[PDB]
Amino acid sequence: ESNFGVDFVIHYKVPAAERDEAEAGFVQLIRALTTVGLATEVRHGENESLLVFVKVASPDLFAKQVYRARLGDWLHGVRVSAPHNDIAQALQDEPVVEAERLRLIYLMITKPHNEGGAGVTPTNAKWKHVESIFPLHSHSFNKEWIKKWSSKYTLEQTDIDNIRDKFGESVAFYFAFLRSYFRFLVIPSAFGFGAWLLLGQFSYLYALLCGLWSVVFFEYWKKQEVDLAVQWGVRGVSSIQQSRPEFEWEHEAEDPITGEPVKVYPPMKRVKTQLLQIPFALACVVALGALIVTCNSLEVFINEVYSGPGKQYLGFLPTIFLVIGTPTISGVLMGAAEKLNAMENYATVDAHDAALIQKQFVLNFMTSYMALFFTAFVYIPFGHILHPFLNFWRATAQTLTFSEKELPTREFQINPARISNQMFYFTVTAQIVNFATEVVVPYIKQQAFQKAKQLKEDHEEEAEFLQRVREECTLEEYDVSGDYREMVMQFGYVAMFSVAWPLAACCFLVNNWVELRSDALKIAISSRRPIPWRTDSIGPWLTALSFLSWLGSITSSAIVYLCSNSSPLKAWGLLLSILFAEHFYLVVQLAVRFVLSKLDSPGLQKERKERFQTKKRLLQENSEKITREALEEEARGHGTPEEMFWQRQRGMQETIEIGRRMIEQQLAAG
Amino acid sequence: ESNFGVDFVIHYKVPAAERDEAEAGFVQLIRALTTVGLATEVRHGENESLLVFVKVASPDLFAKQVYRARLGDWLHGVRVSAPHNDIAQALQDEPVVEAERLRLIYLMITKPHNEGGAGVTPTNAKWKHVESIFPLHSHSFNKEWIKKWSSKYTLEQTDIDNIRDKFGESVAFYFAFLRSYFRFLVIPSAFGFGAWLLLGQFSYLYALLCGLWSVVFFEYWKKQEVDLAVQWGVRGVSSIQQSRPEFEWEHEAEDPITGEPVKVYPPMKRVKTQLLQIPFALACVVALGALIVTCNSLEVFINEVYSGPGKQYLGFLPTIFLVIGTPTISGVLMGAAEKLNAMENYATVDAHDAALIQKQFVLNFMTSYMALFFTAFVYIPFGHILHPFLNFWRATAQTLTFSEKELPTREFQINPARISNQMFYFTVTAQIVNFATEVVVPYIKQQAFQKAKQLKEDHEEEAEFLQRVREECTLEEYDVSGDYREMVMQFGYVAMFSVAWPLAACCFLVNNWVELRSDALKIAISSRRPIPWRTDSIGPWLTALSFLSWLGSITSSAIVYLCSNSSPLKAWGLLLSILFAEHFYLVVQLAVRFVLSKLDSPGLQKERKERFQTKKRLLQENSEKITREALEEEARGHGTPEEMFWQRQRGMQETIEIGRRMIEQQLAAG
Ligand SMILES: [Ca+2]
Ligand SMILES: [Ca+2]
Ligand SMILES: [Ca+2]
Ligand SMILES: [Ca+2]
Repeated sequence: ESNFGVDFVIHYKVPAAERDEAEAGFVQLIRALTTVGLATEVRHGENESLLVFVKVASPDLFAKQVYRARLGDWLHGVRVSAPHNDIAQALQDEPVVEAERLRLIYLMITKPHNEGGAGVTPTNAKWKHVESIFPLHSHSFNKEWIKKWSSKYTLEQTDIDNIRDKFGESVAFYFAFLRSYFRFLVIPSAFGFGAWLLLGQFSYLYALLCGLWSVVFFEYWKKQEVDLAVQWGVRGVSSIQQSRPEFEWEHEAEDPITGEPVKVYPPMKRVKTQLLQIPFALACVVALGALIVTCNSLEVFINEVYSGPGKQYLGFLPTIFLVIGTPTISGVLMGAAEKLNAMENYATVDAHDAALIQKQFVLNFMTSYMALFFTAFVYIPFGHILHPFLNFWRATAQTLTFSEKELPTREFQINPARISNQMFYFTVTAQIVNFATEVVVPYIKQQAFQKAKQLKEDHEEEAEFLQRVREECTLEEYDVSGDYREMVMQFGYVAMFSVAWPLAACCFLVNNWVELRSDALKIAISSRRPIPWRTDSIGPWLTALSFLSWLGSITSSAIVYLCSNSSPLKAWGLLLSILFAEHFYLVVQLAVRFVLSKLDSPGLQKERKERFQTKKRLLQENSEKITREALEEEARGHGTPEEMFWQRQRGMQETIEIGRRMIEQQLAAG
Repeated sequence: ESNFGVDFVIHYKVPAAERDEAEAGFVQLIRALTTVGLATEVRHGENESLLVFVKVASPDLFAKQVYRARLGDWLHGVRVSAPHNDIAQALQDEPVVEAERLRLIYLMITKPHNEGGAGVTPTNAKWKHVESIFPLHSHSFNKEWIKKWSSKYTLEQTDIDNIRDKFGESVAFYFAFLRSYFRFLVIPSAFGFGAWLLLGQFSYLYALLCGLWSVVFFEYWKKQEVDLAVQWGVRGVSSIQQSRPEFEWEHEAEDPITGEPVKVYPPMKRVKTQLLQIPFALACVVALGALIVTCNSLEVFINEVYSGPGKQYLGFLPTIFLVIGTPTISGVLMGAAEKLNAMENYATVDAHDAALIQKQFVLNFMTSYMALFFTAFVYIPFGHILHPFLNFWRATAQTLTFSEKELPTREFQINPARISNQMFYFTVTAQIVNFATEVVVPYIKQQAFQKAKQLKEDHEEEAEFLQRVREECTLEEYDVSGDYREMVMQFGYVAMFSVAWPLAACCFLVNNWVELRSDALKIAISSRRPIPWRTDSIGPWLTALSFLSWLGSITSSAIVYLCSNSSPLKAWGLLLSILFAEHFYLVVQLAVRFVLSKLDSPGLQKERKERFQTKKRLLQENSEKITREALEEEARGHGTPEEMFWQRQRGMQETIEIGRRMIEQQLAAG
């Protein structure tokens, strides 16, 4: 029915080898967990594991620790609400949410002994056979959440607040970003339908409107991000995040802010190492292009110019070439990226994750957009550049057949509907396939897996709970990065290639509405609950969105100019179109930034009001008079030209009288 | 020898008309000044004026007011150093500088009676005949300052700190900006000399280097500005500045930050009104262009194509056409700008001044660069476009002569050295003329004026002081906006048109070194001391510099492409050059911003440390245990599947024993 008060579960597999090592690790883990102050219970594994459950034993000590963590947060400025002086109302005015309690328990479980409770991190090399420490899903909450979200047309801020309260700030931030993106997608959908109905394809007006929308949405989301950062009390959380276990520091100096001994790595060395990203980026771009362009040319040769038998069966060759070439190449480049950022010496784990995501973004962009770039810039405008490649493929096919009769071909004429077909696939077919892969096939494979396990001693009143815990353990930990990446790639599609298919935005909106519940279902029943982390922003995805919008401002105009014919594509015209579109994008960006700066942001205003209140709180915690001072000057020659100058009229009445006499003397001449 | 303790002087002319009104105003002014608590003395005027001198009577009350002002500043966050609780060490650890004392006395003299001392502002319509309230210059300080600055090759931060301490934060900020600009000008001078010596004219490499330097200097100056804002304790001073006397507010609401009743104007209305600036900008651009282009075409007709007698005498016609056409047009457009920003409803006086400066910047840019733009983009690349204008001028000259014989002309050939001559003038001749106009002719005219006055009853020991005060009163108040504008125009010259004359940067550096003392001399002996104001930045000049650098990134490349011939200037080549230069500028801007973000800023770090200290100060002002909590659960069926689950092993020893038995049971099968 519900979790038996269990907060965290540790898998702790026990292999047949190193039994003594496993036993020593187990007893050390139990000792550490007892020292921190968490009650421990041990139960069945699957067949080699030893699942243990932890929970807070003394509620008062945990409440004190929660108050201490809140005080530390308010001291570092990540929250602007000052907690109560005594722990009697602060925990009651704002209750300890599930996410905060789980995060604090996780920090207690995994943190170095010098300042934490127990260093039970799985990547320390003294705690091996410990795959993960994960919390337990709430089945009733998941069911009610799914039902409520699927029975509502739109979600208010209360649902996102509930997501923040339960699953942490990172998942809540992703869902808020998805909701804002879906709501903002109704404008590009609306005027894309308008352009499709009224105008034709490759409309400059639609390109300008899409460029306007892509920057308006980005700036509005940045403002909403700033607002939500203080609404949930997470501001600059990266500053308070502790350093990674793997970190290379030459010396430890004094913190200029907190006045504490911290390990410092010179930023210039990190910048010098990061300068090597550009060769890596060029390498992955070239590697992915040399494969995608080759596959696309093979596909063009197979479909456009060919007359041999079995064209339909043979047409799958470049389709399957990609599904076996791009995985290996992407994996090799990912290994190179992990080698590169490992020596980049990132202190916080969040910075390391952001750098890894930024490195992966190049491959994601390459795989998601190289085919469209090739179609829009190398195929449609110039059908003659591909002639050497087509001749090479013809020669390869002829020498592969090793037969006579000079197999026939056809004249090569470009297909104006190729970009429409590609956009339609990426907008509808790829989306349906992705939805199936995201939702139905993982659940089906999990059902099959467990079924087989069951087809190939516990205690009463807990057998069902233990078995559901065992099934939950096998599920992979939910990664919010993948959903962010999918949404960012979709936004890139909108910003860059939607001018060739204005209907794409409507199907993007439909898919976003479906995904707002599909990702919820995936988190609920297809993945174990992630450890609740706190982030003040979506991270490097902001820069990804900015780059995608800027690139779309150019790509849309380039497509419009280069594909309107579907006179002979003068280069100055294309350059002028690109320049005008880019300048319009920059001017619109400046105007939107200025307008949003003029608009008040309640988050910053509330933070400033809290600062004002905490500054002002310390204040409560801490003619008859001029002559008196004038007379003391004389009592101090006696300064003939200094003291005597100001004592000539040491009174109001004498000053007034001398001024009157002065005025009449001055104007008694003329 | 020195001022007789006088802090501020009020002119208070007394005209022959409205003698009763003048007397009533004088007595009311004396009453108000007494109520605030300032001793007053009255002396000679010039012939119709009544000079009065004010000073603080009771030092203790003024010290208390200084402490209160410091507390208010620290409460609003413009300063991050918390003053001492008692006024005994705070005024001694940091002494009351002259600028701060003068500013506080001025605020006491001119401020509404509801919260201030006396509303003696000269623009209230009840205080007329009051031209200005000004402090007195220190002759010894001025002499020592001029000597020290002219006897040093470079100025350290101590000199700028002294300028801040005496003349206020605005003058100090201008001098710091000038010093930083002069120091940074040694790089463009160096590689401009390199390009001139090694390369030729119109070098793309020099254009790229200038684009790099213009953004590097801008970002470094922004960082230095942020540092100096907290070094002098002036951060967000615009937020604490009181509203202008002329302000239109529909309603008064509650301040979301300070919780005080304030007059609020909706920002959307101000944005809508500001949207009318673009028509104004286009209007002034067209008005100035239609005159400068006409004058330049007339000059070209006179010098290039002409053979009549008296060419040298007649060549001054377009030179004097500008000195009588651009003043009137600029004055009309300035009147239009003042009409526009008056209804823009700016609350703070600093915002109103910034808007006025931004409006004037369009005219300044037009006048300073239209001739160069015409020469570089309409004359050198295309000598055939000007043929209709030249024919029109020929017809005008022919019909003006009204004579026969068909006055002779010559074939029109463009002069490649025209841009070199124009740049040489703007870099050397215009600079020497500007230096003369700034320095020598105002002093000469002042000497003549006073001499004539003397050639066309006072008391002993003060006659010299009174006469020097009278001479100081006649001098115009120093305006720091003009020097800022001159420096910004010079930077625009460097960023935009220095690729046509790489030697311009060296003479710019020489002029900057000279100006660093020329402006000091102008402030010392050619202008009365301005009221010390506080600003956290140079203001709209930051946006002016950013726009000038961005425009130069394009203009330099356009000049390089369009003037290298001095094949037939293909448009795609020019567009490609502009696009590459702009993209290089944007990429370099991003890289410099990232690098400077990585670099630590001591000002922000110190502000954050102060915030940390003031947050932490409130902290000091405000196995045997797990079993005890576990046993209380039983004392609370009795929860068969919840309470009994965690009580199975309520101890370390039993947990260890059951875990051992569990491991052996699990691995006793295989
Ligand atoms: Ca999906
Ligand atoms: Ca998803
Ligand atoms: Ca000068
Ligand atoms: Ca000057």
